[PDB]
Amino acid sequence: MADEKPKEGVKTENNDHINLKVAGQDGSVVQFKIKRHTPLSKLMKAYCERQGLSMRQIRFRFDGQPINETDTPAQLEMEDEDTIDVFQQQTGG
Repeated sequence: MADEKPKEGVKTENNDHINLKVAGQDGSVVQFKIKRHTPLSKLMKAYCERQGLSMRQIRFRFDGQPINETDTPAQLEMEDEDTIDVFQQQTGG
């Protein structure tokens, strides 16, 4: 209900929104629906929060290059239903 649509009457998002999927070392993949101009950081942090991972423990990577919260999906010119590579950067103690 309100978790997907506001109390407003006429509203729509025909914007260019793409689906991004992220794959971890475990083989666990999560799918997200965000806008091309929307920071992927949202889905990235959402991934670790739901998966039980830390940003200091893992890292996202696309097009071979590492992803940051300062990166947007439109910069990498990625398409919907593409896959993100996550790896464990756990080093310390």
